[PDB]
Amino acid sequence: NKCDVVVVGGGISGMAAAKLLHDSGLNVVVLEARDRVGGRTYTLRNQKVKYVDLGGSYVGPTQNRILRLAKELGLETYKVNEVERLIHHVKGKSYPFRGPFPPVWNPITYLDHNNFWRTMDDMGREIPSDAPWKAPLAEEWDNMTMKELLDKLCWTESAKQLATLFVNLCVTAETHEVSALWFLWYVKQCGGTTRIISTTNGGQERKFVGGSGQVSERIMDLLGDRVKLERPVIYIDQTRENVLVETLNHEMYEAKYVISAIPPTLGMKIHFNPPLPMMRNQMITRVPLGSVIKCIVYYKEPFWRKKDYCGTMIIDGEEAPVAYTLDDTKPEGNYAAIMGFILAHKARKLARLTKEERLKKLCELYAKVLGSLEALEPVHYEEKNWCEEQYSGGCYTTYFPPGILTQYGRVLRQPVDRIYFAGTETATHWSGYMEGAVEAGERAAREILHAMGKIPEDEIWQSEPESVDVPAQPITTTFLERHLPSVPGLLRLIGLTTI
Amino acid sequence: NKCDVVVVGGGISGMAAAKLLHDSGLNVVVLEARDRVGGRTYTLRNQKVKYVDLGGSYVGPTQNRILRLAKELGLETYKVNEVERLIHHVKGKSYPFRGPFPPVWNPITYLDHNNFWRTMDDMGREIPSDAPWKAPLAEEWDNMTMKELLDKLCWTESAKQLATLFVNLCVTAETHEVSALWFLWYVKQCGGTTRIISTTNGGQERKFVGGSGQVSERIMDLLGDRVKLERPVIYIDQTRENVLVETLNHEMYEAKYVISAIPPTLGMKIHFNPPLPMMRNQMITRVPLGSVIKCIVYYKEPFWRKKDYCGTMIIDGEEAPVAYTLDDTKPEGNYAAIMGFILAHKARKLARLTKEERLKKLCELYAKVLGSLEALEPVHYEEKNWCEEQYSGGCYTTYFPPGILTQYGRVLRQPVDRIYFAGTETATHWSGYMEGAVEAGERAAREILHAMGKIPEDEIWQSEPESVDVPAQPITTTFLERHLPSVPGLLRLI
Ligand SMILES: *[C]C1=C([C])[C]=C2C(=[C]1)N([C][C]([O])[C]([O])[C]([O])[C]OP([O])(=O)OP([O])(=O)O[C][C]1O[C](N3[C]=NC4=C3N=[C]N=C4[N])[C]([O])[C]1[O])C1=NC(=O)[N]C(=O)C1=N2/[C]=[C]/[C]=[N+](\[C])[C]1[C][C]C2=C(OC(=O)N([C])[C][C])[C]=[C][C]=C12
Ligand SMILES: *[C]C1=C([C])[C]=C2C(=[C]1)N([C][C]([O])[C]([O])[C]([O])[C]OP([O])(=O)OP([O])(=O)O[C][C]1O[C](N3[C]=NC4=C3N=[C]N=C4[N])[C]([O])[C]1[O])C1=NC(=O)[N]C(=O)C1=N2/[C]=[C]/[C]=[N+](\[C])[C]1[C][C]C2=C(OC(=O)N([C])[C][C])[C]=[C][C]=C12
Repeated sequence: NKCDVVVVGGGISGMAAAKLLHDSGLNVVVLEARDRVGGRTYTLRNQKVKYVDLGGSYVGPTQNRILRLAKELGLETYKVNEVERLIHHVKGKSYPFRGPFPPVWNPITYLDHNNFWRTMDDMGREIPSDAPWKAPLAEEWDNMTMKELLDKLCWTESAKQLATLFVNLCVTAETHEVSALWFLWYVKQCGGTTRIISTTNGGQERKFVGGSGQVSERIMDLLGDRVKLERPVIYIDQTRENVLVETLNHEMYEAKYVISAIPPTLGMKIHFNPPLPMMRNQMITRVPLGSVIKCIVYYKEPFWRKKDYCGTMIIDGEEAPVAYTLDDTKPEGNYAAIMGFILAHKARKLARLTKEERLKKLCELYAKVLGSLEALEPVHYEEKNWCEEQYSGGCYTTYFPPGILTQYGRVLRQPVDRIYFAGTETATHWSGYMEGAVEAGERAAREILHAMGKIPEDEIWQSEPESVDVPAQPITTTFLERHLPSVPGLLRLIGLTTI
Repeated sequence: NKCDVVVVGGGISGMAAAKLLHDSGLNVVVLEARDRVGGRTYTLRNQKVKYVDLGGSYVGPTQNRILRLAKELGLETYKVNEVERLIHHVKGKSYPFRGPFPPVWNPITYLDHNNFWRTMDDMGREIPSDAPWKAPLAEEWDNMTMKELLDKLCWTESAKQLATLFVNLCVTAETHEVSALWFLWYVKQCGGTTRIISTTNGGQERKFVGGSGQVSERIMDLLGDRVKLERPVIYIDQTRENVLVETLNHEMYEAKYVISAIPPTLGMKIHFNPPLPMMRNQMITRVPLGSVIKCIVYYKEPFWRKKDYCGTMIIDGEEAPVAYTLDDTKPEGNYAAIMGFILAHKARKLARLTKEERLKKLCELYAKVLGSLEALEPVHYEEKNWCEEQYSGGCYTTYFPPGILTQYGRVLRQPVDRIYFAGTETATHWSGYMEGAVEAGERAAREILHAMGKIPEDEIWQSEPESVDVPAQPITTTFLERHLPSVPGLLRLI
């Protein structure tokens, strides 16, 4: 019933917000729609897998907030396997490699690939993390899809195909679905292309021992009966002295402030009194989440390692159900597994099949890519199609179609009277990730502490000390990477010498 | 409590559905979120205006369903004033004209304009009204915005600027916001460019005497206590023998079937048990409504008529708050008024101002365009910003961003167990309009009648006889319009 702050949503962001407020001495209640906490994180446990992350899983250097929170809760990380060679599978053939970027030998194609990644980062540098709409060319870039940008930038099909896969994998959406400004912001606010795509030294370096679901679970353990499961929020009334929050199961909660820690669009599931301001009212109808099925195929042994493959496959082409895999074997070396994502339109297309049919297609793909008949002998399979989730809307996160971020972006974390906004979508560093969830939850919590006069304004946004356990190597470039011309750049250089 | 069919939403679509089912002998309940019916239609009455449509207003030839429904309810139409000249205001100057399309004199620009409109219709002919995702080039066209298409098609800035205005005015969204496939479908399913843009012999020919809100009001009068106002639906449970529908004010309704007659995205405001199928679950997060403020400035007299202007203004350019106006004077010739739309990003931008500040900006614009100081002396002002509406989401209708229609379009009117889908967005002829609202409401109603075994399958979709009061003249083209080359076509010929 009565409390200081109601947190709507018991994902990492809501739980981090609730914990901070609780630790500060406030009376908090977490209202969670599902019969579980964790939201877009979910760790399944059974005898066949021991544990497996079916939602958010990877953490890495520069994600210091999630690392710190998890460490405080008694959790540990381990390194995702990248000892052996990665595979880039292109036009029906596998090309093993090392280093984060799939290499190319053709001089023209090399210039094009180099320029593509470089340009993503160049453009990113013009985009403020906390205000992408303030980029000098914000409107121009927001009024273009990533498809248009790639069409302009990539002078080879090779680069365009890899760039497309990059977009699909990064934001679980098609290149034509998303704003170029938003996508460029998204990559930049994770630290750029190298950081976001890397396993070693990047976002995919690590996983939590026992699963990421433990973060939300262990905060629930700390909060006890303050977390209310199967309490979907249906109504928020701010017309009176205290804010009134009603749930579907007919309960009423009364608070001084509210934190909305749900995906922006899921705000639509709540009826507001008074109505939301016009800009937020429309914003929450313009911000869908991506489409993905996370699939884990289990094997007797990590047989790929014997062939000097680490388990990473970057698989181009329409025919492949999965465009990206990582070794998901336990740190102990047992429960051998390959994790793969079925992305964007393929998540829609292949959802029509049965679980067994998807398993078959994945095994046959992996057998081809790994050149290994052993891939046809799975021992177990788990999957989760996040498109079906009423209380997520999709995964990994919210994307912005062309035109939306410049028109509505400033609304995202603007308080509405006594409602403050958390959720990974409102983060400024690793938004879209568990890291961003922590940043946004704690920031929203501190906004309320400031509103209550408990902390000064300069304490709302707080820096995070670098993890001692997961130190971050700087992102470096070579002289040639910095200065080699683009394809059109080379052509202009030819034109001038000829004239 | 217990009934045959619960209709969620008391707009024209929900009301038309409820009326049909009621007339067939079923017990219907309409659950309406607001304290009024009509939804995206709203007629305000006061002494200063008598009545004024602040939402949907225009009807015209080929919209036979809304015309028939309104006639049955005892309503009449009158003709929007287009006796005198229209105005196209371009680069700070007014150019009066007659006919539906704003003309150009430069030969290259003429070819470009002619080709633009022609190409819109050419492309539309390949798009099935009832299945746009089945167009031969559906994916190619859906993966492009209208901005991209216009950049390809328009070889002159003149044509691109007019085409952009056309898009903004048609779908209250920016060219870069919307799918090319969806936009081309939208125009085609209204009968093409000429039909959609025309006052005389087109969508803007007429208004209802006394306001369009009377359609929903008069059906509410018929249904009596079956219409429940201030009953926002929050929960639908289909796990049991009868469907259970719960409202925000704590009431529970039990029915054999449900019609969802709300904008697709507003389905998000309802918690579903069991959860919606994946495709609908995501679809309803991908389909926003446009942005518009409808503004009506009142004057002592329709002074523009004295200068041989009808009141229609097509106003190019960023500076102009309003890109399009029509004479909104009563058929009797009193309550002289100009109706203007503030469109898309301008609705967002100018909402920051006060009502008085917007009035000043509109009056100064109209004075410039009409070349009349009289425009600076308004006697009254009414406006409505539809962006602020929790239970509409915007106006006029739902638009589809790139990639959405092909991936999710088939989901729109696919039943979910015992829930059937009405609402103008699900129509196949004048979707987006009051006409489409009627089509979809009656179709959804008949789906349920068929499910109950009361009518055969071939009766679900029903043709509509042409209105005797508002007959449609055919759309014609000239030989030169059909065969004159595009700009690139002329260049290839050279
Ligand atoms: C789903 C998912 C998946 C499948 C995956 C993933 C993910 C996801 N992610 C994301 C995460 O998870 C997120 O972010 C988080 O979790 C969020 O949180 P928050 O904010 O808190 O939210 P949520 O969870 O949702 O919560 C909410 C809550 O609430 C509730 N509700 C609702 N409604 C309501 C409620 N309540 C009451 N009432 C009402 N009304 C619900 O229920 C809930 O609970 C992630 N993340 C991280 O961190 N990590 C990871 O891993 C993840 N994942 C993924 C990712 C991937 N990635 C990374 C990828 C891989 C690779 C890559 C790349 O690379 C490349 O490209 N290459 C290599 C080529 C060259 C890049 C990029 C990307 C990537
Ligand atoms: C808003 C608006 C405005 C402002 C305007 C307009 C409109 C609108 N429109 C549309 C209409 O209105 C619609 O469609 C209808 O109404 C719809 O219906 P429905 O479907 O039924 O829906 P609604 O109404 O929304 O209803 C629903 C209901 O539900 C409820 N809810 C919600 N949620 C809920 C509920 N309940 C319970 N629960 C829950 N949860 C609500 O509340 C409601 O009630 C229109 N239409 C028509 O027809 N007409 C008109 O006029 C209109 N408007 C407009 C238009 C415009 N236009 C046409 C334009 C002008 C000119 C043009 C052109 O031309 C050109 O371009 N040029 C000349 C240049 C060269 C073209 C095109 C367009 C145009």
